[PDB]
Amino acid sequence: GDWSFLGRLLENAQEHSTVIGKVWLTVLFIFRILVLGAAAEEVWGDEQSDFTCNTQQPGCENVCYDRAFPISHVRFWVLQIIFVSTPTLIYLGHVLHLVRMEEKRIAGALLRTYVFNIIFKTLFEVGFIAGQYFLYGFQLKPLYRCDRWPCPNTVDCFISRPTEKTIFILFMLAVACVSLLLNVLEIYHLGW
Amino acid sequence: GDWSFLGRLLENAQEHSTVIGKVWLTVLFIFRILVLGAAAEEVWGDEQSDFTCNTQQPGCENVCYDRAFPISHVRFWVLQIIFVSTPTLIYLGHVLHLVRMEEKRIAGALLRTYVFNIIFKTLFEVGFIAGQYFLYGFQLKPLYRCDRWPCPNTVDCFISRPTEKTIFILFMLAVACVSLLLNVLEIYHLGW
Amino acid sequence: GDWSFLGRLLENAQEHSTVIGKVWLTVLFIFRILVLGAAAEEVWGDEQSDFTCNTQQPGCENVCYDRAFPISHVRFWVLQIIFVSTPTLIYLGHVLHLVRMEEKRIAGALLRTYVFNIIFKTLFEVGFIAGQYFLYGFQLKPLYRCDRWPCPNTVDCFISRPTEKTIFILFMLAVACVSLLLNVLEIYHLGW
Amino acid sequence: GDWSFLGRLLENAQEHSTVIGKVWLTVLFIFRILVLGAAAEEVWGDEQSDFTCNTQQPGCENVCYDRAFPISHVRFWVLQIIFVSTPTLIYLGHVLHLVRMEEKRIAGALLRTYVFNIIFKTLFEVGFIAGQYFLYGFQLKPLYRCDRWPCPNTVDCFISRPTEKTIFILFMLAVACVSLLLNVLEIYHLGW
Amino acid sequence: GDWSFLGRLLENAQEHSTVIGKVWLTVLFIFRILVLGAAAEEVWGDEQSDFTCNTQQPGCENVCYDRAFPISHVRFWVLQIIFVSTPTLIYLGHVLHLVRMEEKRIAGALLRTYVFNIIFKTLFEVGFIAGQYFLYGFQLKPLYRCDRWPCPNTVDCFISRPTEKTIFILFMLAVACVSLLLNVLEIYHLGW
Amino acid sequence: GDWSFLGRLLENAQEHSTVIGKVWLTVLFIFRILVLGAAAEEVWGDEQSDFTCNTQQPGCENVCYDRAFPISHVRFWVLQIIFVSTPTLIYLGHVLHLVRMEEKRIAGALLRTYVFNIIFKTLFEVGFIAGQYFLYGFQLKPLYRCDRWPCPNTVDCFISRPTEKTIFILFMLAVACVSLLLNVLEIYHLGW
Repeated sequence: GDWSFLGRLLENAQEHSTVIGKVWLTVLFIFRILVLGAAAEEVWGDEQSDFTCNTQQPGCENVCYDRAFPISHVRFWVLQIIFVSTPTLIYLGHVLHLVRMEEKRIAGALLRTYVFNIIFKTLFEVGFIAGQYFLYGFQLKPLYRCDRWPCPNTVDCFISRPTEKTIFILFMLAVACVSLLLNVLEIYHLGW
Repeated sequence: GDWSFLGRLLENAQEHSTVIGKVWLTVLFIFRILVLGAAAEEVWGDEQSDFTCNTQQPGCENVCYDRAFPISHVRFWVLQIIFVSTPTLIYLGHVLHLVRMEEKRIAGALLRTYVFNIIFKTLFEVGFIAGQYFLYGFQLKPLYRCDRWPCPNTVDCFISRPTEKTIFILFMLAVACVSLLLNVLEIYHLGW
Repeated sequence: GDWSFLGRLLENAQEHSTVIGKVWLTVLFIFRILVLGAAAEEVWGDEQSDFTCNTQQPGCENVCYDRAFPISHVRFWVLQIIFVSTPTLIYLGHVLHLVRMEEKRIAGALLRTYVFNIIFKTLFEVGFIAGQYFLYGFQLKPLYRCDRWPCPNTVDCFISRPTEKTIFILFMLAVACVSLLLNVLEIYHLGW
Repeated sequence: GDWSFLGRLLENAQEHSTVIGKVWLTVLFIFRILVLGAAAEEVWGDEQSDFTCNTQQPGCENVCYDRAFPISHVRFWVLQIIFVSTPTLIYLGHVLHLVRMEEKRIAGALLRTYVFNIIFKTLFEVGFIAGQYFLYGFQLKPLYRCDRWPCPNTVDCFISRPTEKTIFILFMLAVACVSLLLNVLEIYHLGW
Repeated sequence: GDWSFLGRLLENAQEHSTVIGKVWLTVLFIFRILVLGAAAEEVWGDEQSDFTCNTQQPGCENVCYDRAFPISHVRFWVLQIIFVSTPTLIYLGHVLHLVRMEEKRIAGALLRTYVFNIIFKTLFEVGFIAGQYFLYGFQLKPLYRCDRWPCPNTVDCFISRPTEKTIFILFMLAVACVSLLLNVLEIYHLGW
Repeated sequence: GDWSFLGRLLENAQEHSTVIGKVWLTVLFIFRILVLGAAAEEVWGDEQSDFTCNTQQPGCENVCYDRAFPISHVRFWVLQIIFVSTPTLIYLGHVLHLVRMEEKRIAGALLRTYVFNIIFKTLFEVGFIAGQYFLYGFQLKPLYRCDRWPCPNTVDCFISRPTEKTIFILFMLAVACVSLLLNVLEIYHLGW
């Protein structure tokens, strides 16, 4: 996917943000967007094509893949990025609104807005972490037993590249925990 | 697809627009164009290839896929984006026309033009929502029973990635409702 | 395909053109080039691969696809865009020629050149419309009966995505009619 | 392929060139490079994959495709573009050499260099035309009879998309003839 | 993958860095990023598709490929690049922090930060080298014998393009050793 | 692959280089990088997929392709480009080092550095030529007889697009000879 438009706005936010905010944006670009574009999209490229089920039943592989992977991980992480970035866009918009107001004519209202930004980022991060955990856990096993109609009885289905996907799942989990740490540290730094 | 040309014009409109207009444009880029380019096009990439029908009849899969999906959702959303953006282009063109006139030599005629922009955006949005609803509803079921010639009697056909497509259908529906809310809020803000 | 080079020249023409010329260029970019790059190329991506004929004869599918689609629609529209844009390039070149002449040292010769531009645009548009109509009409039916050697007797061949292709055929036809209307309106505006 | 680097140099040549030279460069970009990138590469995309021969012999399709198409047309046209553009690069380099000389410190030596540019362009154009003609003529027939080892006796092989390829072959031939006409006209204009 | 964002930051670091730092960045771009984008990604493109195992057992190829290649080499090198580049980002951020401080109002704290940068680069490099070595060694043999369930007894599996992958493995190993040498030389140059 | 980063540095070298150096860089971009990106990568795109061997033995095609093509030609040429360009990067770095030194505060040390650049370019060119020659010669024959285990006895394997690959092999050989000639001419020009 093409992230150029998002990147320009985020950089604008970087100018009007704290040092730890700059660190968070750098982590976002280098360790989430770049890793997706360069590494992870390829890992999940053949998710359905190489998914194989031991049966002669038409349509069992499709329904079993759908049940095994209701949403693909990469799409989940795309949404995650977009939602953790949106609050920064809100804050940047408020900043530019006040700057344009001054033209017409961090403290105060902007400070409350920055705090709300931090809070929403933290909450969306925790939410996507918990969601991923409940959907899959943090380990994709090679065997998926499926009993979804039209499949007769239970069929064995085999996931492609399970170990590599587990590695990247844990990598992205770690990145999200790091970003949570950065947000908490930013709250501490501003408050005290 | 490449949206660079559309993006430059929309940003130009953003400079000569209200704060809520800037919010609407941001939603358009981040939550429609970026989601399509990064997430949804991949979901619908294997729509026909992985579409499977339980038959030995040549040409049944093609006709059944065509009847099940007269237009693909992603193409529908492309059209939707283009049409909800066109009124902004009209307003921006009127603005630049008046600015070039001044060079030669929001209120008044520009205000009526802005209102017409809002109205057309709202109407096109509602229209595409209702169209999607009547074509598919908001849930793609895995099984599609097809009785279209050359298919003999009724055949079972299985859609690929139905759950993920349902998720994104509802995501885009929500985004469109949000944009409707923004347009209504803009009318309220300007009027009162 | 990459249209960046064409786009820069057309924008240059936009600066030295009438308001309706700017509208025509906007329609060209948004409703022809962008629709092709984002929507239509995908629709026609699997034209030959998913084309299926009910036979065991080697080479029948190739010859039957070739007879059914002598040129693909997308290529036709590419040519159409290029040819309707060329007159604008002629006019822009004449403009820059006269401007460079002035440096060395709309009315008059430039006006006749602009009229010729309009006329050639209209004629090429009508020509491509009539050509598309005689090749295919405006409806692609799912069944194509083919009797071309090596095919034995007549064979049934099934087109992929016929409904979506019909939808886009009619969309592009409508866009071309709109552009004809714009050209006629421009002639009226300049003349009177 | 990516032609950005070539394009910048050619535009530089356009600044230091005659009006007819600007026309020739415009034709080169719009009617050769753009047509290849947007239309023709897709037509020849499935040249070997959809090439089919009526046999059960391993390796007959490969050798027969190789004999039928020693070089692909698109590659021929790439080479053609590069070679007809190289003389312009020579002339531009001579121009910049003399300009840098002046900094240190069309007529004369530059005029002879421009004439040599025109001559080499014309000769390379004629050469590529004649080469294409002797390789294929200007019509690709659907049936290719092949008797190359390992093929047993003569086998029937069927080319993919023959009519569309013939159409584009003739289109590019016409463009090259137009460019020859432009070069001859430029010689006439400069001489008299 | 798209490395544009990383590249801009690294170039910024290049301005505020030693000559040997500039050499290291040049090696990073030319001999790691460019080689991946232009050469290696293609070599590993068909890693799983062309992976073949001599069996009729469903799912044996998937599990055997996963065990043979827990992570793909290209992804390993992507991570390696990102991690060896991160310390440079830290140092550049500290530099810009101090420059913005001066605006508000190599030696000292910046020198210690530069040393820490060098140390982390060296350690991450050694770590990725040792990791690659323990995973695969420096030679990919064509035959991989696999006894992972569901595979019955031990099955023979054949890797695609083993010699070319060995060549590139050794190329990247050499590049990493060169970069280690550069870091050690930089420590020597700064210290003495 | 993406060569933008390499291109910017090489152009920088072009500013601080001789006329023949500018010719060499132009040849590098137009007749090596552009030909690869636009023509050759497509020719070698289906190298392994269309490689066919006359056998029923699992894994024979993989090992036979690996032995026939230890490295692919395109990758060889990528490496060749990178290595013949590296000396120019060295010289440019030395130039910028001295210019930054002057800021702090072709002849002499820069002249020796330029000569070393020329020498390394010539040696790397000769080395890659001889390497290609010993690996393949300058002709790829269609038939490759292979006796590598697991293949039973000797098997016949058929290369895809052998004639076109021979054509491009000879084209690139000619380009490299031309570049050698340019380097020798540059040595002569500087010396005398």
